[PDB]
Amino acid sequence: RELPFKAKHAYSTISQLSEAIGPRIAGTAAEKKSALLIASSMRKLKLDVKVQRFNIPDRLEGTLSSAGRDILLQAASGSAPTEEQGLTAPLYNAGLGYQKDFTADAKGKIALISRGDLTYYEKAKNAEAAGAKAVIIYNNKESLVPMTPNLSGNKVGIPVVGIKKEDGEALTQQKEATLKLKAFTNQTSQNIIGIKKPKNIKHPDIVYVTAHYDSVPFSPGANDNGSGTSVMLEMARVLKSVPSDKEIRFIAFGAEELGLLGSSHYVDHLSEKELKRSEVNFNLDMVGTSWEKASELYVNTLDGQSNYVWESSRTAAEKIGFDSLSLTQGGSSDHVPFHEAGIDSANFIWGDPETEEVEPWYHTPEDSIEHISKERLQQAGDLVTAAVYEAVKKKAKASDIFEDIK
Ligand SMILES: [Cl-]
Ligand SMILES: [Zn+2]
Ligand SMILES: [Zn+2]
Repeated sequence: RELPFKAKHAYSTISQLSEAIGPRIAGTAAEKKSALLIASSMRKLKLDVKVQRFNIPDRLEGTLSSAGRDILLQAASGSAPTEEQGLTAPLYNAGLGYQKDFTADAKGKIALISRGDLTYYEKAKNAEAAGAKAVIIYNNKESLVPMTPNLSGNKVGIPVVGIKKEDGEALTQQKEATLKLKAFTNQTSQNIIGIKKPKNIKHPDIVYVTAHYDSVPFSPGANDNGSGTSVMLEMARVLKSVPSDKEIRFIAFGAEELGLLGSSHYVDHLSEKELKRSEVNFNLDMVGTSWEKASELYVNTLDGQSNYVWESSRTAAEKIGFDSLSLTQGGSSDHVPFHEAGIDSANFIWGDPETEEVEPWYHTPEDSIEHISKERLQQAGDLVTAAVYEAVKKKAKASDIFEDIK
């Protein structure tokens, strides 16, 4: 059968999301505007479309200064704001943030910590235990943007922020610093669900095609993950006119970038009946990098072991002629909550054949449509669409859930 996946359509969707809208941070106006775009797209494809709203943590932002210097920061989700006048307090140097590195002198001061070795969380918990009024973590690597001190789901009682490598270096030689952090409450995000259901099958098996549509601050998020969203959407368009006894649910997950908040919410609200019908989840996340070195398509499963998604993909590979496909282990996308629920899932993503890793632009302002390979969208598309055809035709640790936690 003819499966006319058009990568140009996908490419046009990457543009709508990453240029017309731009960065789509979870909970913000641009994420909400993207949801409207995707909902609209789905309906035209003649899917039954619902929008699922869920709450997410408070949003933090603010400012840091010391002596004359204003310093761009990224606040950590789930941490504490300062009062409107702000927090001014001495700068204590904790080095790497081991409990050992905290003299009694740290009590009442802002703990300034270097990146590396410890999880950002253990840095802050160790600081708060030692009497720190707040925590600043600076990058140990070069960067265009302040690092995000991801606290991996944990709630901390003091302010925790991340800043660029150089700024933190200038900080170790200052006496004090002034932090102003305000918490935006009642934040929400949403999943956009579009269902293609067989009109006379009762309690049909459910197949999930998914991709998250939010991105990290300052990133246009063209490949992470406008690409996945885009391929998923085009696949719904091709599969629109193919007969199936399976109930197929195409979903764009929101707020993945805060710790799989969309998919977890979604899976959690599946009924026990629906869980028992759920067959398989194909998740698309980073399937368009033009990074020349990234030519191996990886199929990630939370336990590294084969399952139905893998089985279908391997088969579709042989059918289409595609040698660069590999099973491997990997969490940190929206396939993970499905796995935790018992449902065969896998996340598709490009990677370097040698070292497995992803482009250097990932999570930076350079994650732009300029680094989207139209060819690589086509390969991933043609592969996943075939795999899905094959299907429908007639607890995890913090490190497997979150991204960038140290
Ligand atoms: Cl074309
Ligand atoms: Zn992603
Ligand atoms: Zn990401």
